[PDB]
Amino acid sequence: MVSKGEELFTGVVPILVELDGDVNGHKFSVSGEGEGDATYGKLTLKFICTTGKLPVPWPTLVTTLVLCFSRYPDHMKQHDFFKSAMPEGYVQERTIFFKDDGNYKTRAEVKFEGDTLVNRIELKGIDFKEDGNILGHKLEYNYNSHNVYIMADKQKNGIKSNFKIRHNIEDGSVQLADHYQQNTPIGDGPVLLPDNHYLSTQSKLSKDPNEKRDHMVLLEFVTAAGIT
Repeated sequence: MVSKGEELFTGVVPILVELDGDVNGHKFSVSGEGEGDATYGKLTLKFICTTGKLPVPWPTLVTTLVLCFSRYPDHMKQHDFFKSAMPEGYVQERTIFFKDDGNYKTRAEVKFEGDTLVNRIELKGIDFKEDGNILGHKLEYNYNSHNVYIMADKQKNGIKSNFKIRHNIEDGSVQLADHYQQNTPIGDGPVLLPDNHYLSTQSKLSKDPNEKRDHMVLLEFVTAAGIT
């Protein structure tokens, strides 16, 4: 009723995530498979580092590795920019600033290829400390729940957001990751321009005890909490 993309998400949708990564010159690639069920705001994904050992901690990649699977309640479906850009899709770009360490620059295309929702990412990381908490793998394998404020970016016919992720360091302190995000339609529209609103997130990271490769299992729920 509201957008050309809502009907594409009414059932379970297969997902493919492909990340090509370059942090300080450490080249790596990550492949993810799973499914999304936007009716319940639900994501299940298993990611594998296809190049060997991941050179950064898995938690630092969670936000980079498909908000079109957020559950928008009925009174919020006019604010669902992510589904409205489908099937052609949207570009999602971020700078992630790790406090007193380096930063990631990410550019992603989120779009359907056939029946599969694809997230194709390029990640660049610069100015990291080779012995620091990130490249030194000093972060705990866990995640917190967040509320993120999505704001309209009328000039770009998309959305923008600033939010903070706090990763646990093994010494009992936290590593701050300042996220700046912008999304824009692929093929220049049309899309729904939302008013400002919150997404509420929660994530559980786990491992497959049978899987020998470096990997991350992710179970995540995202819900449009409302305008306030």
